[PDB]
Amino acid sequence: SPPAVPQTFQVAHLHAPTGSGKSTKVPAAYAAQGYKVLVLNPSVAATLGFGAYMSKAHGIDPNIRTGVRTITTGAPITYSTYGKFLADGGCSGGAYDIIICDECHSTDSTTILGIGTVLDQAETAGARLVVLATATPPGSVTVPHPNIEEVALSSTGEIPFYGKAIPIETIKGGRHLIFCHSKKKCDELAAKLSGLGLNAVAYYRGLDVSVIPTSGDVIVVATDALMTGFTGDFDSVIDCNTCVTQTVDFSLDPTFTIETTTVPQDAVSRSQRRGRTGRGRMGIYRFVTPGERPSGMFDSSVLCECYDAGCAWYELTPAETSVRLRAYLNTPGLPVCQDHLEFWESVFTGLTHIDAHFLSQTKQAGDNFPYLVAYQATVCARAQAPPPSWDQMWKCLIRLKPTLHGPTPLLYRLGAVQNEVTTTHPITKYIMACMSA
DNA sequence: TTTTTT
Ligand SMILES: Nc1ncnc2c1ncn2[C@@H]1O[C@H](COP(=O)(O)OP(=O)(O)O)[C@@H](O)[C@H]1O
Ligand code: ALF
Ligand SMILES: [Mg+2]
Repeated sequence: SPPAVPQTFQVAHLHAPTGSGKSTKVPAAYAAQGYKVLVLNPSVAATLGFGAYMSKAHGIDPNIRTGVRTITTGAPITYSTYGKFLADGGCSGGAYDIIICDECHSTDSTTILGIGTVLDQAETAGARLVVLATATPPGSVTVPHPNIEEVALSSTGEIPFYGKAIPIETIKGGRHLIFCHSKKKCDELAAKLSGLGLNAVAYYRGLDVSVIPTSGDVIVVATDALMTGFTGDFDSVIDCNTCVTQTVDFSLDPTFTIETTTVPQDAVSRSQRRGRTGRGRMGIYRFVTPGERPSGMFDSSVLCECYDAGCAWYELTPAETSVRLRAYLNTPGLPVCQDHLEFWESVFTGLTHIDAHFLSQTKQAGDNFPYLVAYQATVCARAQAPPPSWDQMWKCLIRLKPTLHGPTPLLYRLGAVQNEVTTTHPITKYIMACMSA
């Protein structure tokens, strides 16, 4: 039996290995007790996947809510992504008795902001139980899984893979999942395997979950868009053991810089990726490297991304997002980070009167910090000055050069700077004061 | 050079 439901609001932690049944069995047990359950996951493929399965294996077609697709059935169970949950208004888009926060170990801004939202509104919203579920709580390390056998890759094999090689034999038939660190890498591999006579398909953000055949032989080459909560019935998993990290650097040149670099995977990633196999049956995990870095903490850039997301996506004021983030930090058992809430709130509080047209173009482009990018562009346009550079990031200005001249009013560094720079603009000064003190 | 939101 799952974490019992208390009379009044309470927060509980649920730790169980990957494939245990936290996302299906648990909520199914709550529903059977007559409770309305809301399950939040960071992944789109995962959210969508629960639908067909819960129906066939637990006799209940649940509601599915994702940015791209939604399925309303009126059932007592609802599965949604943190993103769609926020976009729907948080704890105001429905009244549930139980809210399960899956993959609560995640350190992506969307999940952070999501969980912070529920921990701040759940009680008042009438929720009596909030469950923080995960197979890899902060501080934990990868341990042996009862359904998974691990076999290291070697220099033997006809398919080059991050230094090592992949024997065709291990993937000739059956169903297998290969994790790559980049999107182009997936397309490269998928193509190569297809040219070898194998049925391979690439998968990542944006692609339809249907590209993954529900049955039959197949080799899915994907990114971390298929790292958690997903069950593709894979006979094995091949891990490149490489991740893409993003950190903020207070370089005072003139302000801060957000750099995205490829680094070796941590413990969270290793267990979750490995966990995509051996789900309800035996499985095999092949890797390139045995080591794994620690987990349980996240960079300050993530906080920055939350405020940016709150402004550009969720119509949240910097102060409002601070109320939600505070709730997250005040909750034990969750990933920790430097308490810079006030610093970031003050920075975004100063970025006023952004150009709507520019924002709607940065969001469409799917940038990491749409708001910051759009604001930098707003300051340039309103200064008759050119952007930091001319790469895709600043395409919203490309059709304006005839009027853009002089130095760029650099507010911060989102990418490479190739034009002349000025650090005397009021906004730049403002941000500097938020840093120095 | 990853994912999630109109
Ligand atoms: N979409 C699915 N298709 C087939 N089997 C599934 C599916 N989803 C879940 N299962 C089965 O139920 C088990 C529990 O899945 P799940 O609740 O998602 O695990 P957890 O949340 O603990 O990672 C899995 O081991 C798997 O065998
Ligand atoms: F939630 Al899991 F494997 F732990 F999908
Ligand atoms: Mg799960």
